Amino acid sequence: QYRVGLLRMERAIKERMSSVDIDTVMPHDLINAKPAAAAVREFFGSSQLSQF
DNA sequence: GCCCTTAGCCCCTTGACAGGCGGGAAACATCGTGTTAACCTTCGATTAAGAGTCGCTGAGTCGCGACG
Repeated sequence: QYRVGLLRMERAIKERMSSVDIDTVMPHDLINAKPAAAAVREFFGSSQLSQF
């Protein structure tokens, strides 16, 4: 599930890096963190394996 | 024992507030528009390790006969 979240984050970073230039760019400014923690939250929030 | 006189209770008249829903007038936070023009002109899941049956389609096999 973290690999799925990382694939989503990679898609987001690929969609966002085309707009923001890489030369003189603020570090880690295009990498998102919502789908990273959202995947583990769903895994521990309402997953069938983490049900109880 | 009954009638007259006076006191207490009930009722009426006025009223000086108090503020209180509510529209208006105003000061201030919404909600639908625009507008800008420097680069990519196919994104992506999701069953599919049981099970009884409804509704449609399209291939290979035969009859009936005509023309040599």
